Amino acid sequence: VIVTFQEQGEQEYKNCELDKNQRQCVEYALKARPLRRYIPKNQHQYKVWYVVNSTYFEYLMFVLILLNTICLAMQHYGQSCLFKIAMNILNMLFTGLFTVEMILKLIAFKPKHYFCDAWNTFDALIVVGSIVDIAIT
Ligand SMILES: CC(C)CCC[C@@H](C)[C@H]1CC[C@H]2[C@@H]3CC=C4C[C@@H](O)CC[C@]4(C)[C@H]3CC[C@]12C
Ligand SMILES: CC(C)CCC[C@@H](C)[C@H]1CC[C@H]2[C@@H]3CC=C4C[C@@H](O)CC[C@]4(C)[C@H]3CC[C@]12C
Repeated sequence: VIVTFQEQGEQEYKNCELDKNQRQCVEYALKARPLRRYIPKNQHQYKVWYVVNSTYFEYLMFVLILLNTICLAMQHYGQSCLFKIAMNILNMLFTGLFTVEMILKLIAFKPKHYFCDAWNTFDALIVVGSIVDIAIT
């Protein structure tokens, strides 16, 4: 560790400037490019865009399926048919809810710029995997 201290502090031991934090801030924060916007106006049919803060509720949804994914603990070396079919129904309805939510949040959200956010791509991957799971059964 001491070696790491003597192989790092000597790069700028003599600052000859304002301060290490100050010089880094003043030489890195000046290259700032503000963004104009990411929302088309189109308010005749784009009411979805202003609908925010609902995900904070649906975030709870993201944990509910998690509980379902532990319900198979009831399948410990043995299963009850009604419980298993109820779990299948819960999985199907959760996948349908995720699919409809992503469709409604991407139908009028500029699909040209939709691929910019990798989280949307991950959501597309998980929903298509769920669709494959439903179809194969
Ligand atoms: C005869 C054998 C198969 C036992 C039958 C009953 C088993 C399958 C049931 C009875 C009580 C159940 C547990 C009750 C509570 C919890 C806590 C939860 O956070 C995870 C699942 C877990 C750990 C359950 C797993 C399934 C369970 C152990
Ligand atoms: C054949 C006999 C032994 C019945 C075995 C299956 C029983 C124990 C299972 C099958 C479906 C299960 C229910 C499925 C869903 C829920 C909703 C959850 O929020 C609370 C538990 C509750 C209400 C479960 C209780 C246990 C249950 C009724």
